[PDB]
Parts: sequence; structure tokens; C-alpha cells
Amino acid sequence: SAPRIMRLVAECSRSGARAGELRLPHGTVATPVFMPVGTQATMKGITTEQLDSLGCRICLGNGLHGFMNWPHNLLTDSGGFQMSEVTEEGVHFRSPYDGEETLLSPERSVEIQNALGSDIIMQLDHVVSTGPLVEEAMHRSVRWLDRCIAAHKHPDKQNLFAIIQGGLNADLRTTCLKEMTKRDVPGFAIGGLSGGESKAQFWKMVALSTSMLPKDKPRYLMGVGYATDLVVCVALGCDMFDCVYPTRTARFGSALVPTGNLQLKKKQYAKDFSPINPECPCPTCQTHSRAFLHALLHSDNTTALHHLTVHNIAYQLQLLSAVRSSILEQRFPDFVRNFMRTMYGDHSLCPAWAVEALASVGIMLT
Amino acid sequence: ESAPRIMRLVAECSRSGARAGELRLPHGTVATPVFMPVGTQATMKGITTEQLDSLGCRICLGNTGLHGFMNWPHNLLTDSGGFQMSEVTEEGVHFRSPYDGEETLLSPERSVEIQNALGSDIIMQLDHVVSSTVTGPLVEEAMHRSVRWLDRCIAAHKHPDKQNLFAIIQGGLNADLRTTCLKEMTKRDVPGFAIGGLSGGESKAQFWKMVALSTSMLPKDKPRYLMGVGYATDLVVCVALGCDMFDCVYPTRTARFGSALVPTGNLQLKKKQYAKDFSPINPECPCPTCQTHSRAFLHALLHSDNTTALHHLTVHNIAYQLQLLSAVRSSILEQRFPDFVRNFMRTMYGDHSLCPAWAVEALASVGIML
Ligand SMILES: [Zn+2]
Ligand SMILES: [Zn+2]
Repeated sequence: SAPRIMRLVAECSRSGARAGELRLPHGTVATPVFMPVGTQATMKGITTEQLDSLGCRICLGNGLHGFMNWPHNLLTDSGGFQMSEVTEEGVHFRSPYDGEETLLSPERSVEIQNALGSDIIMQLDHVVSTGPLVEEAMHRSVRWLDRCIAAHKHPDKQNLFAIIQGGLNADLRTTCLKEMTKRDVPGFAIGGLSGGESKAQFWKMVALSTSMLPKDKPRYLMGVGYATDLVVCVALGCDMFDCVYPTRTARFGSALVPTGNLQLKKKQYAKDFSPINPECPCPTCQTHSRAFLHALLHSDNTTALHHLTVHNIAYQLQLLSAVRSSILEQRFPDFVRNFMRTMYGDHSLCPAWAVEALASVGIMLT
Repeated sequence: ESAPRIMRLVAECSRSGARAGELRLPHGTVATPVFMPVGTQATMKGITTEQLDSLGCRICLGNTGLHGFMNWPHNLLTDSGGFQMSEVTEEGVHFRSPYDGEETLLSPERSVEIQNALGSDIIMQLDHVVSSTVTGPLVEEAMHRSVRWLDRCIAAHKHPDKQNLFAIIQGGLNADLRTTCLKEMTKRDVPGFAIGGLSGGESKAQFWKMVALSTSMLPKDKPRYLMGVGYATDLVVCVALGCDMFDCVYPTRTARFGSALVPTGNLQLKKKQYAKDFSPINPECPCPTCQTHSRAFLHALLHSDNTTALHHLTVHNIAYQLQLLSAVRSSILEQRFPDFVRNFMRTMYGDHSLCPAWAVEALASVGIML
């Protein structure tokens, strides 16, 4: 067995919630952790110092540490889902410059990520937009994983994560879980569960994945940022998260709060001279009232997006810090009960999918 | 009784009023004519000091020390804060605070004190501006109020050797009123003069006539700063009328609409005709965006990752502004400014028949024939 990068610090006795820390080359990272998308923050005027002040110790990148001037950890994806036909050789596409046919193979994806110098790297996978081609992409993703592992020639400097496939197909994801688990990679990601319509199928697929992933290795759930989703998925055994949710929420003039969000473009805030949250210690809540942000959203929209994003990212980091603390304090079920009460009002008004999911791990709201 | 001058005239056009010079400012010289981008609008879009310095920018506008807050080694210009932040009396501007929400006052003395602490190299007086919808004798009262406010700014500004206070010419589109304001403010010894009240107007014909009126009465040995002007044709014509400094949100605003500034106008990159155009925005532009991004890539980003496309379009649009005025300035030094304008109008519009009538008349007033 290779050295493990995650140390389990505490567990919830009723549910699957875990509190740990990751040992990465650029410093330790407390888990559960939400990782903001670094470039989405940089393009809105958020600097390294601001992100460091909020306590962020890891974020996602498109070496790369110097290009961003970032002293902490970075996670980079393969680049497939962004950048067309796919064969067994790799992803075929037209370059965004020379305009000629290009190939991104599993070997090339690893070589690119090796040069960037990030601390966690993601395998190249084959994602499809129904028929029997979905199972073929899953088996190709397993073969691509082995080629990534062979091409990764620095396991002591960078950590390669596999990506579980299968979408919403319980039988397909079970096959992928059984096959990828046989490889000794430092961590595992859960793909194909972002932006789904059926919340009931969403949490059942998360529970299926965490029941078969190794306990001593991190579980990274991709594309999840909604507050209730984060709390429920921590109770199911997830350790790492990423989403553009804080960035996207700010583009619509909304600020994340314990009861949902504040739609600051509404006229009811034009004369509200309080902060977004009187208990939030983020810079935006020290200098900006709701009335000011409301005024900026109608004239100087670009400046309002900067301050809303600072707060929305801060909310994410504060949420999981509170989640992690409740696990350490051996009182995570009580945290969830208080969180659902504040967010929705009463057990009768909570979304059914979250009540059933939490009950699956023995956290009752009734 | 004249203070040392901050502008040195280097060359002039023999036919028109176009001037090429340099400003001696505490954080370095600045070649004029110069377009000054709004620094905060660029910072909020991910543009860094290093990127802006590489483009050759040596002066930009600040929100309103401030040099350290931006991490900027060159010069800064800050406004008074009036147009942003309600009733106005002789004491100052009365408004409700954004923080405590209580009544606050911005006086001429307080505006200077704020700008003194920011540490910028050029500072703007506080003026009393009324909407263009106001018509009667309240417009003339605001103009005379601005002159009295100017004297209070000068008295409250106790560091003419570290910061340069500019007056702001009032009057709007009223030829008689602006003549009074020009005649009155010229008697004050300020290092430079700005021209206010000419941004975003509908009537282009009255616009260029008001610019010419201002430059005919402002001192020759002092800079002329034209506020709120960034359109390419506007910049060239106003340089020919005697203006030295410009600022606008035009490059930043143009990027919010998915458009890239080019010598023939702009490219509307959200249109489907660019989805398979794998050439740069401009093959002759040396900006970073034109080194790394094709039109097809920017077209794709404008429909999925809009925030990233705004960053790269703004880098290019700012570079276009700086390149345009650098070329303008070079043609003046080369004693070939009329020929520059003729080629510029040819590329922009196509032929004399298709040029805007207001620009043909304005250029003809200073002896530039197309
Ligand atoms: Zn906040
Ligand atoms: Zn360019």
C-alpha cells in the first residue's frame, strides 16, 4: 500500500460524515472542503490575498502556482469536458488558434498536468451527452485511467484521481465502482451528478458511490454547490466539492444566506442599510450594505459582481468549516437539524429528497 | 504671477490645432494626446497592473494611498466624487449615506481632503452639475456655483507641488453660458483644465462646436482634458480641435456587448459568422488577446463563459485605445497629421460620402479636407 494523503480525524457515529485533512505538497487542507474555481474568481478581480484571507487553502485551476501567484494547493481537471469526436486514441477537436485537427490523449492530458505542477490531477475520461454507447464510454474511461496511471511519472509530487462514471444508471456505476477500485490511486472523484433534475436519483447515486469507495481515501464530488446538497452529501460520506455556484449566484445579483439567497436586485433592498449578513466576517459585509449593493447592481454591475462573489465564496468556506466543527464536536445530527430548520422552516417544508437521504444515514428531522 | 507649467509642447500641426506633448507628473512623464482607461473597471474584470503596464499605459483613472491600493507605479487621475453620489446647496452635495444611511455632506473642502489622502497626481475640482433636462436660469446658477467651488478647492488644496488640481468648464451645450464659464475660470491659475458636460450627447453637431469653443479660450500652454469621450472618430476629431487628454468607459462597455474594437469599427463577435473564424481579432494588434485567442474561441466563450470573454475583450479594447492615440501622436511628430486623418476616415467609413457629416464639417473647420 502506498502512503495515504488523507488522515481521518473524526467520524459521525450515526451517519457517514467524515472530518479529516489532506497532506498535499503545498500544505494541509481541512476536509470536508469546498474548492472555488480560481479563474472564475480571478476574472472578477478577486486576488490571491483576498482568497487567502478567507481561509481558502485549495482551489481549481484551468507553473500554474507562479502564474496565479498562489502559495497553496491547486486541483486541475483533464480538460476533456471543456474542449468534436471521441475515439479510443483520445478526444479529437479543432484547435482554438491554428484551427487544425488536434488530439488530447490520456498521455497528453497527464503530460499537460505534470507541467502545470498542481497538487491533485484528474484522469481523462470519456463523457457522452442514451443508448448502448454510454456503457462503452464507461469501459473506455477505465482503460483511459490505466493509461493515465502509466503516463504519470511523479506519484510523490502529484496525486492522480480517478473519476467514477455511470451517470444515473445504478448497474453501470456499480460496474465502474468495482473496476476502478482495483487501481491504487490516491483518491477518487464522483462524476456525472452535476445539475441533474431528479434530486431523488441524485442522492441515491451519491450513496451508491460512497458505499463502495475506499474509506481511507478522499471522495471528491464534482459540480455540487447548493447548500443543502453539501450538507446531505457530507452525511453520505463525501469529502471534497467544487462548483461555480457561488460565482453563478453572484452573476444574478444574489447573496448566499442561511435562509437561501437574497435577490438584491429587488426594490425591497433599496433602503435596507444593513449588511448581507451581520454575522458574516467577510470584507463585503464590513464595507457594503444591501442598499449599496442594490444600487451598484443597477449602474455599476461589474463592481457589484466582485463584492457579491467575495461574500458568496466566503459563505461556502464558512458553511463547511461549521460542518467540520460539528463533526469534531460529535454533534453533526444536531447541526443538520438546525441547518434544515433555518433553511426551510420546519420538517414539513423540507424537500422530500433530503429528508429521505438524511434518514438513510439515521439523521431524523421528525 | 504664473506657476511652473506641467505640459511641454513638443510639436504642432501646421494646418489644425493638434498638439503633441508630454506631462511632467510625480510618477513619471506621460505622452500626450493620451486616453486614460478607468482603472477600477479594469481591475474588476481581472486586468492586473502588470498587464496594463505592458500595454504602455502610464496614467489611468481612480475611483475616489491609492497607488498602493492598486499596486500601480505610474500616474493616477481621480475625480471629485460628485457625479456618483439628493439635494445641492452652497455648502456642498447633500445625500443619504450608503453605510449608515444617514444624511451626509460632500463639500469642496472635503473632496480635496479625500483626494489629498488618495495621493493621485491629478485631482478634479468639485462642481455642481445639473441634468440636461434642466433648462431655465437654474443652469446658470450652477455654473457660477462651480466657479465659487473652484476657488474653495484651490484654497483647500495646500500641496500644488505634489498634486495637480484641474478646473472643469461648465455650460453644457449653451454657447453663451460656456463662454462665461471659460472667461471666468481662465483667470484662476490651475495647472490644467477639463471640459465637462459633453459626454454621451445626442447632437454630434453641437458637440464638436462646443469642443472648439472651449479650446479657443483655454490656455495654449496648459492641458485640455475632455471627459467622457472614447469613440474612435470622436478622439481623432477632438485631437484636431486641440484636446490633449481623454477618458471613457467605452472600451470596457464595448466588451460587455461582445464587441472588439477594430480599425473598421467593431466586430460583433456574438454573431454566428465568427463561430468558425480562426484568425485573431486584428492580425496587426500586438495585444495578448490577439496572440492567444481567435475570433472563434472568443465567440464560443461569449455564449458559455461570458466572464472570461469580457476579460480578454477588455484587454484588447484598452490596447486599441492606446494604439490609436500613439499613432495619432506619432503622425503629429512626423508632421503628417492631416494624412493620418484621411487614411483613418477612409478605413473607418469607406469614402467621403459615407463619413458622418458632423465629422467632415469639424475637420474642415481646422483645415483637414477629405
Ligand atoms: Zn459576507
Ligand atoms: Zn488585440
